[PDB]
Amino acid sequence: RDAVICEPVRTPIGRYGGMFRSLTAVDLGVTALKGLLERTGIAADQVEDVILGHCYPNSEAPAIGRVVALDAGLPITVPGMQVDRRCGSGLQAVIQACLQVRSGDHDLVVAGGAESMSNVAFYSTDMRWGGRTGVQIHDGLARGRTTAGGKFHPVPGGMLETAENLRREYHISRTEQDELAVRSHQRAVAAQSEGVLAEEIIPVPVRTEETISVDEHPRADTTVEALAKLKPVKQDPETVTAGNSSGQNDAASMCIVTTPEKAAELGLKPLVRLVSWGSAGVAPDLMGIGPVPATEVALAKAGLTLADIDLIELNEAFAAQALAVMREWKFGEADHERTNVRGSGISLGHPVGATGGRMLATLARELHRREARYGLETMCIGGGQGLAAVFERVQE
Amino acid sequence: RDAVICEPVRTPIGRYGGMFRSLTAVDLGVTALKGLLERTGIAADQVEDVILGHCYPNSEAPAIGRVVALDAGLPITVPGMQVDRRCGSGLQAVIQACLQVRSGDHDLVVAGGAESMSNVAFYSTDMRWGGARTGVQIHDGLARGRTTAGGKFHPVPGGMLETAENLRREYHISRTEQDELAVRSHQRAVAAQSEGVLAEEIIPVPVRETISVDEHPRADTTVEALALKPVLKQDPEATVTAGNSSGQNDAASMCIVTTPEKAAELGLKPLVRLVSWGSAGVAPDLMGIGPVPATEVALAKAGLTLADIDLIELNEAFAAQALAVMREWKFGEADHERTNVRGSGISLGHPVGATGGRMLATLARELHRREARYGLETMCIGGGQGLAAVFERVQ
Amino acid sequence: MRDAVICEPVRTPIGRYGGMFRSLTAVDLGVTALKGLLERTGIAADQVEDVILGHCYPNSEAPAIGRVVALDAGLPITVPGMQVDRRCGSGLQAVIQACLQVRSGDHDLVVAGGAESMSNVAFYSTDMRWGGARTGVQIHDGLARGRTTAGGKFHPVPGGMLETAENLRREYHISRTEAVRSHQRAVAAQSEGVLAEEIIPVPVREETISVDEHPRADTVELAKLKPVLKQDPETVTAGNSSGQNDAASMCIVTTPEKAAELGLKPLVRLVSWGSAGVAPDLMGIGPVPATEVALAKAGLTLADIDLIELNEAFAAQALAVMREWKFGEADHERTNVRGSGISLGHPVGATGGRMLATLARELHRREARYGLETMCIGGGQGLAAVFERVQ
Amino acid sequence: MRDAVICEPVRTPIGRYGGMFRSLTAVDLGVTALKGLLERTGIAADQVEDVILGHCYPNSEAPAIGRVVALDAGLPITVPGMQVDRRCGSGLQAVIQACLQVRSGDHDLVVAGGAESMSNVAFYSTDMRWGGARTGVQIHDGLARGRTTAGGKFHPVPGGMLETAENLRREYHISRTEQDELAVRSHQRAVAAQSEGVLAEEIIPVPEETISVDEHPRADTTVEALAKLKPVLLKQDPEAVTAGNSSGQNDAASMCIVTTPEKAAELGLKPLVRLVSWGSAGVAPDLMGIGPVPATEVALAKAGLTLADIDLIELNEAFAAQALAVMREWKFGEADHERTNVRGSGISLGHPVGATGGRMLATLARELHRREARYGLETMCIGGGQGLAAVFERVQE
Repeated sequence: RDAVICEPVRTPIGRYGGMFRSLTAVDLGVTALKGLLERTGIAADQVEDVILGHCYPNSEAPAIGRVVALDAGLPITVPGMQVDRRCGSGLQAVIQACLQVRSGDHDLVVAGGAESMSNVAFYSTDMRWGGRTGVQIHDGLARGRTTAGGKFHPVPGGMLETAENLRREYHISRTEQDELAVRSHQRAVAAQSEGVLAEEIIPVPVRTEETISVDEHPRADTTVEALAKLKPVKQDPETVTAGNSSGQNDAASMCIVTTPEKAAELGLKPLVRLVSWGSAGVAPDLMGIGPVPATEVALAKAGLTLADIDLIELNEAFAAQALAVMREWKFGEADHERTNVRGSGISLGHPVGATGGRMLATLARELHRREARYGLETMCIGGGQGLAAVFERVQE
Repeated sequence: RDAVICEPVRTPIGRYGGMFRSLTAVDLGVTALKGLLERTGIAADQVEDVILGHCYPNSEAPAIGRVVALDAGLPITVPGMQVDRRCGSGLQAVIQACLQVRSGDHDLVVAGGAESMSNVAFYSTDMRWGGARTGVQIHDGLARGRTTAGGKFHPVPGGMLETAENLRREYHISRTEQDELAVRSHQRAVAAQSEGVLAEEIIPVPVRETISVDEHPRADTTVEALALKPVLKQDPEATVTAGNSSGQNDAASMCIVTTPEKAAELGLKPLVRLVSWGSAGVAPDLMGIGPVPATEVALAKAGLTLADIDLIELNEAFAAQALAVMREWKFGEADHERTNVRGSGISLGHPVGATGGRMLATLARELHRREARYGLETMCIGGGQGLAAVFERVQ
Repeated sequence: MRDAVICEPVRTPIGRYGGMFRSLTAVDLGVTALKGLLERTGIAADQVEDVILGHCYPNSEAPAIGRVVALDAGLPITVPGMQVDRRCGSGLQAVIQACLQVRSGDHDLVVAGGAESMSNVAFYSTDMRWGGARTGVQIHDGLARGRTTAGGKFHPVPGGMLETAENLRREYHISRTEAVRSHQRAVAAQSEGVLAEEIIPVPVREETISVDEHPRADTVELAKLKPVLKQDPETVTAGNSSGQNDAASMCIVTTPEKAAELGLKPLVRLVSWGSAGVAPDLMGIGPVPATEVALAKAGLTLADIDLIELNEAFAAQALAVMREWKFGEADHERTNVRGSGISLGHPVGATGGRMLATLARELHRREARYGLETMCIGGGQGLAAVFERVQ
Repeated sequence: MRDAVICEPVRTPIGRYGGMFRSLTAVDLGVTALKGLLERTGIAADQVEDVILGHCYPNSEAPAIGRVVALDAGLPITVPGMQVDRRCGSGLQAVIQACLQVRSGDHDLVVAGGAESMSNVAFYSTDMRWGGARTGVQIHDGLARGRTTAGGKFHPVPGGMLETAENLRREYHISRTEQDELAVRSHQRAVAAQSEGVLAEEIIPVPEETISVDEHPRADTTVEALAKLKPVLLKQDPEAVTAGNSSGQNDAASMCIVTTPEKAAELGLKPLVRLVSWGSAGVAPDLMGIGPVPATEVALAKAGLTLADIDLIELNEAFAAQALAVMREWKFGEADHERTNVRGSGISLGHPVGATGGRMLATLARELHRREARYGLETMCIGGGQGLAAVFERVQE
């Protein structure tokens, strides 16, 4: 049977050290889950699983989907869990949700993700047996950018270093990177004033006490010449800056995964059905490229071609990387009309575990507005993976 | 189509601060995955996913299944990931594996789990913006996790240990019975060792010599010499001790999840097929009871009754808890003949993320030995969850 | 046993905890101030025979801090140095030790001072070396934790020196009405320009600062503020106590012979000094037994003293010492004339040097004869020195 | 002035880093030793006018440690106290400061000593207060970190005092054989001094059992046994000092009374020595081990004495290479080892930084009273490039 995506929402996205700094990963996940339960008016004991992508877990919130479920209201009967496949976790959550619905096992579940990058722990592995060795304290954000490909493939400079390796290989200009970057920002400010972001966003309360419903990172005044001033993050004379990559961010996303039968039974409005998905492994040092083998596998299974897709959500982890995926797909200037229309990672940010759910929110809602048929969501994944899902619109 | 479990293996299980202390969660997961790829002789680019349950993750090893995969040999094309549904994570890994095989999406994946409890981080959420106002706290990931799993609305200061005190209270279970169940666990563990049957489950681990024997099982384990101080002063009638509960442990487990078609194509030997599974949520303060609503849901879907099950793997997180699940199932002394035959959590230990895969190893292999038909794997899950899977033997 | 004389007593400006000097270490401040002293006196560096610094929150960033400050500030590898801790009295402790080793004939010239970065005091643990498997891991704030351990196991004081400054209000029945004088004397001493001779300007990256951060020109009504009470219905606030602060002080300690030889200008000579122990829970009172011992040795009476520097750790405490000395409103004409701890702050290890700066320089301006410097000390101690003007 | 005299100079036994005294704090040790002094001398507590302690790894556990030790050991709320740090020379710094404030007429009786728990030295950070957002967070080991900062920015020494003790072997061409020969002597004199029973008068026993024997001295220490050890920095230097020919890291405390012969007579005390003179000096940080040289000159010069008038010498054996280098400068022949570190030293006993000074004083003053000789020298190198020396003279009764 089919699996259908209803009421895909998300908090606004905050900067690392910005407006949501006082709020935990749970706090955000809780608001977003209450926001979904409110808009859909579902009976709480109807949710059979809360499955959340979450990339910097710790003992503050074990099996985070269960914690978010309890802390948000839901009864003691609702199970939950945590998934990590780095940048692709939000979509991993969704795919897992779809699988356990389509098998007949569950009729309705929550899929989403939660990231408080502002609040990721500092940790040590030296304090338990004592520090022969000294004691090191790792920053969970810094340290995660160097360990994702294991011992045999270290990458000291993180995903940032891997996005330099793609610029090198596919010969992509600084001008073009920033030119993509301006598009992202303009489409993000334009999507705000167009009012279309209000349906995606659950407003979040925070104390000084006020309510916030506008994303923090998108700037109207961003321009090409302004961007060209910025310093490329010494080791290489020849293009990635805080301006042409996505930053570190706070946010959560939720959506309901269900059958058309059950959706009709509870007054729900299906926006899309999962046609297919693909996963892939590429070189850690070339992680950016992940969407290519994965988009092939998902298109292959859907018996479809890249040109049948009316809308594409490709995460802009780094502009160089986005363009490199766009080289492989043989993308010309006309293709930007159908790619990240409400913006993406560079303007909005990349709150790792929640990104998946945000892209789904924008894919399934713009696809229902343009009355087009097919959508693709794909992203690279630190450590050298890529994940893609092909979605199709639902009619009445 | 069917999903089938092949060559379910696991490292030996070490004590917290015991023989495996020098080795990381990755180290264990790597040995075990190499051990699986060596016994089955599969071509590495055949594995389409490494899915690992892993309960105390950190930035040493993000999306741990991918990490374990590269660090063990496999090519850059094998995807991987990490799951957490606490004690049920190993089985969560297996169920996800089965789902994405049965859907036609993948033909072959690795399911498993890795836990280094010896090497769980200390951490702080105060060091980033600074501790002027607030001071700086450092949490022990093991201690701190036993108090946060039910959230703000359901705190449990004393951990899963305190919830296992709540079950003894409700279901009026004696200390004698607890420790008597504990002796059976140990005897079945030492007996399963000398019977040589554990050698097929265990991948030997090298450590800066080679080890292939579990560290926690003691032959000299006795009813009297146990009848030890009950951990939790707050309660006069308190009964749970380091002796009648499962400790903290190091280990990893792997197994192949595939179709009978593909298993035949690579010379593999399917031990079981996943018939059904169920998940449930219970009270966090009553987590130990999780197997009950979960076992109903899994039996219900299989159209089966608790009595059609020839073998049961119920995790002995705490003896009180295991007996409480056994009250509900209306278990008499004859039922212990079909329950945790090669031992369980109290004698072997509970290396959280790996437990699922261990039980599956002992379920699938003893079910093939006794030539019986149906198996059940179920466990309670910190924070008030239960998970169950019903497995059937293959011909 | 010849005379010991105090030359060119200088100090940095005093910054708030988390204020202007936050970017700068204990060493940084010490260094500036020692450079500022060696610049105004024009001494040959190899002339300093010891750098002796009071310093109350030391750590392995800067072991034997006086040595470190000496090297980091220019002085040659032949200049020795060290660190002293007698809490609030360390600055004066450093001076007294400097005077003792000069008067014995052992050294002809030494530097005495102190250095405190309260903004940069370490967080530390005693659980991370053998492991926190049994015990958990605690991390103390070196400021918070120091305010509870100074009296040892047999005399704990949970609320710190703050709690002891309540115990004095309770005992000597001193009213909340009875801090503004401190502030007015501090702002007035600034505009009078007299502070410019005390202060070595500090560069912070890159502007230069030479004005103390804490003194405000703008009142009694203030009476608004919340007493730090929940435990006690009846009066100490962040407004009527001295805060936590950054600063350093330096001065030269030498003989009149050697001072004349290098063109130096002796401001005072150390007549006498006294130390005392009182109850930890009543630490504020320390100046009393100590001021007796120092007056007794100088064969002098409290009324022969033309100028008094009593550290205003907490206003309650300062008045309690003033009750004991039988002080009437006319006595405030001769006490903390350029201000004190409440308006200026209490950068622990540097306070001693600051008071000496203001004591020796105001005494030379007024052309009066005798000075007293005295302060309470966390853990229950009191130190006093009696100083006499020169030429 | 008048004289300053040293009475009943005592110390705890010296423990290894991570050894028998691991459960005990710097305070704990300082407290036992102070109680042991107050018990053997039977002094009225309110007679102590200052507790002055050398202490090299202080922290907020015990501020102005001398005051803390005083309260924690019994003495009344009227006894003042404090902490000094001049690294290895702090125990002697404490004594010199004691003597100065006694000789000036200021105090009649004070306690001088030192306390070090190297086993319990804090791990610390300067990044946790305003946050490690920009910078990350570092945690320094107070022992490791102190061996690299003592000479400041303009003179860093990555390998610590260990690296400086090699610079001396290099300069003064001192052989490995010789280093380890000194090292056997130290051990033999330390085990011999134990069985001779002479260490029992120096040592306050520490408490559940009681312990009164030093942990580090081994009777079985051999020349061949030691030659089989790996030079700690052999990797950076082919010709490179070992855990066997240098002093380790250690736990201990020392106390002693500083007073006048008048007051000593008034309380039934037995003055062992009087402080004749002292000197301090600064040398190169990278050459710290040499500090005793310019310091010993200054102290001898002030006493108007010559190095040959000294009947007994306590030179701290921080590192055997360093001890010998000071011995080269003093023109020492094999006969001089008869009057140097007779009850042992740093290599056999250990170097509990802040307590070393008091220990050497204990051995100097007591052996000088036993041999009925006249003059003594106590000198040691100091991390960061300093040296301190005191000349002591026996008192005759």
